Amino acid sequence: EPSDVFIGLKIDQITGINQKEENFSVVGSLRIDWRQPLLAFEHAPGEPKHRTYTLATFLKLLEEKQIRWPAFTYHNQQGRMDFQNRLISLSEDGTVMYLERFTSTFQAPAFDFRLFPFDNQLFFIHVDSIFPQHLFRFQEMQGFSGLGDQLGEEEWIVTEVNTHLTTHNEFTKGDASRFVLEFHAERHLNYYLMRILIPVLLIITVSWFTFFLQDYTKRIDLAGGNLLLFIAFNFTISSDLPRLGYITLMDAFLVGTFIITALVVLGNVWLRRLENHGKQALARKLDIYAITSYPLAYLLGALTLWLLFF
Amino acid sequence: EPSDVFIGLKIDQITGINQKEENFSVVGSLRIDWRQPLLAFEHAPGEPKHRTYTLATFLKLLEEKQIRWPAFTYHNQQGRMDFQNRLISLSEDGTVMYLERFTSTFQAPAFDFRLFPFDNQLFFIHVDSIFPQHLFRFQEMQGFSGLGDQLGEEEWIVTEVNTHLTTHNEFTKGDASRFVLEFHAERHLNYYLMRILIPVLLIITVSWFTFFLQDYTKRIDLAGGNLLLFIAFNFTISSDLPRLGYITLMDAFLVGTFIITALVVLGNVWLRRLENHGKQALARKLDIYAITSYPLAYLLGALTLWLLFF
Amino acid sequence: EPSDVFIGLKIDQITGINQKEENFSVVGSLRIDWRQPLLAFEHAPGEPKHRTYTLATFLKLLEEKQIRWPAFTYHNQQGRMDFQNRLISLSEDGTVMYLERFTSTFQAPAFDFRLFPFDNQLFFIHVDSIFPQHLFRFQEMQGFSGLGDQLGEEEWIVTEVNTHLTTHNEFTKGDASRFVLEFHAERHLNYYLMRILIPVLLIITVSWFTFFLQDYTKRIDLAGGNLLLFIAFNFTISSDLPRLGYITLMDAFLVGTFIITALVVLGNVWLRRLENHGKQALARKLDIYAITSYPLAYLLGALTLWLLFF
Amino acid sequence: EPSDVFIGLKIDQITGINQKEENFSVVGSLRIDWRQPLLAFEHAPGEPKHRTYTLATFLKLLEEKQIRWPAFTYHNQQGRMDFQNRLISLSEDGTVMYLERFTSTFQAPAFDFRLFPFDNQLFFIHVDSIFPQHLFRFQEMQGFSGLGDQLGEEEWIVTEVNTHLTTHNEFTKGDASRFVLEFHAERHLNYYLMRILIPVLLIITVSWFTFFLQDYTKRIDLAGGNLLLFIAFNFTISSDLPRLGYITLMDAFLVGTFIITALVVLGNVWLRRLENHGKQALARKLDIYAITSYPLAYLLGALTLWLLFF
Amino acid sequence: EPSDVFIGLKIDQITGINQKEENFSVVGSLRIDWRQPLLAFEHAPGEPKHRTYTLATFLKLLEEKQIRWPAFTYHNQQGRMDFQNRLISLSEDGTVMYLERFTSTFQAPAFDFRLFPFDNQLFFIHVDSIFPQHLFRFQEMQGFSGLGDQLGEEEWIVTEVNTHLTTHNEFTKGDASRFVLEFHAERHLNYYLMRILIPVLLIITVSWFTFFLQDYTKRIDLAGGNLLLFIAFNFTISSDLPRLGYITLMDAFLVGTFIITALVVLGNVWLRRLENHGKQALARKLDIYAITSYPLAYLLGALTLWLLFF
Ligand SMILES: CCCCCCCCCO[C@@H]1O[C@H](CO)[C@@H](O)[C@H](O)[C@H]1O
Ligand SMILES: CCCCCCCCCO[C@@H]1O[C@H](CO)[C@@H](O)[C@H](O)[C@H]1O
Ligand SMILES: CCCCCCCCCO[C@@H]1O[C@H](CO)[C@@H](O)[C@H](O)[C@H]1O
Ligand SMILES: CCCCCCCCCO[C@@H]1O[C@H](CO)[C@@H](O)[C@H](O)[C@H]1O
Ligand SMILES: C[C@H](N)Cc1ccc(Br)cc1
Ligand SMILES: C[C@H](N)Cc1ccc(Br)cc1
Ligand SMILES: C[C@H](N)Cc1ccc(Br)cc1
Ligand SMILES: C[C@H](N)Cc1ccc(Br)cc1
Ligand SMILES: C[C@H](N)Cc1ccc(Br)cc1
Repeated sequence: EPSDVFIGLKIDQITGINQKEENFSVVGSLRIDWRQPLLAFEHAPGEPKHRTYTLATFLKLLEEKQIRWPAFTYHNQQGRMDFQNRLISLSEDGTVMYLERFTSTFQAPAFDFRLFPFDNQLFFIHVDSIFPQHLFRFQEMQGFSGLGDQLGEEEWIVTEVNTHLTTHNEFTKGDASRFVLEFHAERHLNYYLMRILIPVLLIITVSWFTFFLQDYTKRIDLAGGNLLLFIAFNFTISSDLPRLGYITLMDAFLVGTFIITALVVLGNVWLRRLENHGKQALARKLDIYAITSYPLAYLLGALTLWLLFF
Repeated sequence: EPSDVFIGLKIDQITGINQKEENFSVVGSLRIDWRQPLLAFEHAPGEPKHRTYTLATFLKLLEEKQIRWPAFTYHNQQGRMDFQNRLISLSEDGTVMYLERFTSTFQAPAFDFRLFPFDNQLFFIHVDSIFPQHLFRFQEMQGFSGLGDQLGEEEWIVTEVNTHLTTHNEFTKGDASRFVLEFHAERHLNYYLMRILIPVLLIITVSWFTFFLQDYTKRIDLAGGNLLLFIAFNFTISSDLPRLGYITLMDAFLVGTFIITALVVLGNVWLRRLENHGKQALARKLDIYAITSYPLAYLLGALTLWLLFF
Repeated sequence: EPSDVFIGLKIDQITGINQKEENFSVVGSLRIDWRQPLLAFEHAPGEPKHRTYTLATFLKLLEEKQIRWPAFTYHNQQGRMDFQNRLISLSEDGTVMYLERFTSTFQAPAFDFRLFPFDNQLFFIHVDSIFPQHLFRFQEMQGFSGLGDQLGEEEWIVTEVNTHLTTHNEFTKGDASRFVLEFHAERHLNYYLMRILIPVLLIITVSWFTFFLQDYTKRIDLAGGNLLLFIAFNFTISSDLPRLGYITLMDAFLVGTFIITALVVLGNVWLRRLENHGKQALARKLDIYAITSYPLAYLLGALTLWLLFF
Repeated sequence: EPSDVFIGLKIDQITGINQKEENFSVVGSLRIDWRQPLLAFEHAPGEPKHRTYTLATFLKLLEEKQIRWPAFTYHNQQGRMDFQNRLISLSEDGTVMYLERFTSTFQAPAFDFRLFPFDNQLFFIHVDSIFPQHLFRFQEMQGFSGLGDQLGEEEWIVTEVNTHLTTHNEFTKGDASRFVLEFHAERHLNYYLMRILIPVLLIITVSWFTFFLQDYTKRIDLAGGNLLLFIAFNFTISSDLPRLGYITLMDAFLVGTFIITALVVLGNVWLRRLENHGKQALARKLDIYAITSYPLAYLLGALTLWLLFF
Repeated sequence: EPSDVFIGLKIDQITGINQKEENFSVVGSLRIDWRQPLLAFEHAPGEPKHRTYTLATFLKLLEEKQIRWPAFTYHNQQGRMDFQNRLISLSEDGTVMYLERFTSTFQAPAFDFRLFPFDNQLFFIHVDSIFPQHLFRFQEMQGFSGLGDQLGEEEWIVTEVNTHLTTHNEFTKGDASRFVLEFHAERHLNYYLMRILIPVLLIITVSWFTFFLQDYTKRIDLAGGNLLLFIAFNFTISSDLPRLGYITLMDAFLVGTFIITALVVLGNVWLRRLENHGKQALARKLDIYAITSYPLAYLLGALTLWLLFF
């Protein structure tokens, strides 16, 4: 008969989501109800019926009694877990009540930048029983597991949280319990609008104004400068993200501007070629194309992407 | 009858307030008076009436006597708390005197950048009893809890400190004590004046001087360069702050300049268009507008913000 | 007669490969089966036949019985190893079952940047018995040692994993066991294409378009600007890597552009020299060379490297 | 009768002085002579008369004997103190000899940037007795406390060290001992000369040379470029320092250049205005002012500061 | 009679040499043979003749027997030392065999940047006996102390390693043992050639080509731009190094270029002054100087340094 273990995991804080290293960090409380008959005791009245134990001596106790604790790992933990509380309460009955507060970092291998910055993502913590389900079953501690209401995370905003149980075969080849706390968040795009999109559109629009000057040299010098500008924005954006082998939506948008800008140069080179060759008045005829290919090439662009990537 | 616990928390240092990660860090002393009748002892004369204990053995003592300690957590702690002292003194009476010095980082989810850089903010530490108020009540240790007077924090300057008690329901569903040390600080704006405001005004004013040259090409080249300048200041400022989904006052000020600057380009494009079209003397007439739209567009700006955001 | 130790090492995560410091970091589980008859006990009917031990007390047990544990080191460990689990299970038989989960960083002195960014690399962890092979032999725990399938590492992609045994003479001058987990990964070049190659080609190609303007001044000013651009890319790339004493393929590609660009200047200086000397129409004759030396000098370049370094 | 405690604190290394966070870091040894009669023991002749103890068991000893240790804190410690040695030697007499080696970071709230980079500063470590001077008095361990002669700190250079005693009232309201190790260092200005002063003077002087070209356009374009240059130097320097609410000497020097440069623009705008208005030969007359206002405005500057801030 | 202690220190890795903070970091094994007759034991046929001990219980053993351990410190250790192994083996004879693996950072106050980047440097670790040479003598454990051949450090390359013994007077005023592991390394200059020297020479050489255009304006604009370029390289290089009060060879090389570049401006200003004054054909005569002062001023420079600093 497998004895049941009641796994609660609440997340008081999201300290931060480092999307470049594909992890997130949380202040969290873990809560475990586990009844061991064998840990039951009897108290004379005037001696409390609930014992309070440092995990340190609670385990040194289980080791004397050679009782098995339902040993667990956080499977997607990264680095150290700076514990605040590791505290046992034990009723006459032998119901163990373990609480574990901590800061730690966790793997988010659930990261899909395909649609960056528009993407929504899955963050999850895996609590695994080391021991199989013949010995210990994880059940859902009720009215606890979830996300608190002072997470302090400004870029992301959490759509929904789910709790569920399932199995693994990590160290055992017997099926073992895995309690899972999943949450999706999606990205507050203000930052991106404000720092990336708005500037780029300013640069593109102001750039276009200088077309009404009808100086093709000054257009080419301008468009050439824009190129480096975008190539910069290319490095601003690259450094938010990993060295992905896959192509972001952002990546398209930029290479988009690159292509246009290069052809703005090439086009105005050829308009300027015609002034150089005594066809000034023809270049002036063709000019109206050049002037209304700018906004259309960049709006043809807005639907090359918004279709291809939506 | 719940036995009372006397919670003092002093802050010797503000090591720093990291506003990008929305936390702060402090060197702090915690002080607890808690009388346990059962911890009372009797001393032969020539043996001190005050026992001095490593927390390590003080808890191993409480575990022998199966006495409950008023276990607490720092609810808004982030990461590890590098303790210096964890020291118990115990009178014949059984009055426990716990002292806990530490450096730690703390969540400041109280962060309102709406008015950055002019904002004032709330920093607070939450000390929670794990156990309900049926067992332990937190009371305010008098003549201790507050902030020291070499905090060493130069950007912020602390308006006031408040201490008060209240409840939580973190692990228990019984009401539990929470001792709170709140402080407000506000921001020394020297840095912002010196590095952001002064430059931007210089750039804007000097820029304007070159209008009296009456070269519309040279105005457009100039205003176009200012744009990138501001777009830079846009990234200087962005990196002090998180990737907020909300719009700073700073954010406005910049997008403010962006809008004007773009229209400075557009306007001087059109003045220059008139020289190109044999209306040089008209463009020269209109010029006085162009020359006194600069200072007014940027002072119309000073009240677009100072109203919208005050 | 040496007692055998059964060494399993699985890698649940690659937290990251820091190629500048020539190390990598992993979440990993170590598993050891080791039968000590002397640890055998009697599994009295009704009493559990499997003892569960904190490493802490398991070693304090071996120290009472003065039994030797097969002490091991991770030979290529760097810094601290933040352990999650260090857990012993011991049958009546005296079969010790040690599990050790951890995050740690590891030396990758196997790093060959000669072909960066095209290179493939060897990452390996060395688990050494401190004690010789007269006392303890490492054997391969079967159906465990390998790499998990949520590593979360986006730039690298793992070709293959190998496990094998061998010896060392680190502290002993007697031969000692070394269990080795090797893996090769190779680099997703998207990043490099997207951020380095594409831009550089844009700069080079757009640059070339402005040749059809037939302004040698404007070519020289342009090529001079490209130089600094590349010199920048030289610092972008330098800082992904160590301060190598050996010359990358990347290093060549850049110095490649440098050489061409400098000679583009020198060539167009001399074309412009001829306009200055009343041989405008000759410079115009020679121009066709200048215009079709650009694409050929940079494609002569594409096979100076692709041969020299392949 | 208060028993005396003999406090030695030597600083083997200055690991570094982080002036932006207003702290410094040191490798240090602490040494304490403290005679407890009650810890005295009797040596049967041929048995050693000096006991050597891990602090771990030395305190577990004091806890058995319920003897009070003269518990101390480092009052201006920041974060963790990575101890190397914590070692007790105890003679027949009962003379405790505690040694404590460590790396730690310390608050330097003694930081006066008013004269940066010319400033000299106070670094100090506070060792406080937790217990009052009715129980324990701190006295100066002689021929130990000071600074070593391989600190390895290159920017600062230590003028003098002082050791002295005083009181506090941190946790007690009884007077308590505080042993203090103060040192002043002052700043090797080479760095500042080499990277800040020399460049700025070059920029200013070379800039001035181009005046002898008598092109007022080319002066205005030049002075405008200098402005951004200085605005850069403004950010180089700002980031060495905190976000001070007070105004550095450095801050003046820069805003100095800003003011001049802006008025260089304004002046040459007006010289150029006169060429635009058919008064070319007058602008040429006035020119000699413009040419010898540059060196005088920037040398009028050298005594606006060298007086105001000396 | 002082009992002898046999000190071996091997360095498996150089994790890195941080030259800006003047330290280095190493994975290392420490090995100590120390015979204590008093720890000698006798066994029945069955119990091994070599006892294996956690340092934890080995010291708790020495504390029972009140035996003195030859306590040591790493004198030039910085921060924490993340230990992997701390393992005692003890023969019947009472020969203690302590092994200590670790990562730690170490002071290199042996740092002479005078000749940067050409400099060679001394790295050393100091292992000190706390106790004098009346009690414990350090002797050299043979066939161990040295450096391994997978250090993994790419910029430096180790010339030679030395071991020797000597004394200190750190805490004692009696002479005490200090085992020293010294190594010299020198710097792979590839990085510096590739990123600093090559560019600077390109900039200087290409710059010179544009002289054959015979446009003194375009030379002055060019040389002025070079200045800022070098002033940038001045900040690249400054930040590899500390804020030394002493002047690098690098520092000279840069200030070298600064001086020349400024005088290139000044000279071409004066050539251009002569065109402005109707002496165009004279400036053209003098030009040949200007054109062959560039390569000579910068090669006169190559021996101003290579003599002054060699
Ligand atoms: C690239 C294709 C078409 C021409 C555009 C090139 C730039 C136009 C003039 O600006 C200059 O650009 C340099 C690098 O290009 C900068 O280093 C320099 O400070 C800037 O003054
Ligand atoms: C840039 C959009 C604004 C266009 C309006 C005319 C402004 C032209 C001046 O800026 C130029 O821009 C390039 C990058 O675009 C820079 O490389 C170059 O140093 C700079 O001289
Ligand atoms: C801005 C100061 C106003 C006073 C007059 C000086 C004119 C200088 C404007 O050209 C600048 O050229 C740089 C090329 O390196 C650009 O990067 C920069 O954006 C652009 O503004
Ligand atoms: C070096 C090869 C010969 C031609 C190019 C000369 C040096 C680099 C060109 O960029 C220059 O750099 C400055 C920004 O740093 C600008 O102020 C300047 O106007 C711009 O043109
Ligand atoms: C390895 C775990 N930290 C040990 C533990 C697990 C469950 C309970 Br209930 C108590 C202790
Ligand atoms: C910080 C730990 N909860 C330990 C503790 C022990 C005693 C008292 Br009084 C308060 C707390
Ligand atoms: C050095 C290791 N941490 C100690 C140890 C090794 C092997 C086994 Br089986 C148990 C404990
Ligand atoms: C809190 C300190 N770690 C305890 C201590 C202080 C002084 C001496 Br002497 C020994 C121990
Ligand atoms: C500082 C060390 N913890 C003490 C030590 C040194 C040497 C030997 Br042998 C054993 C212990």
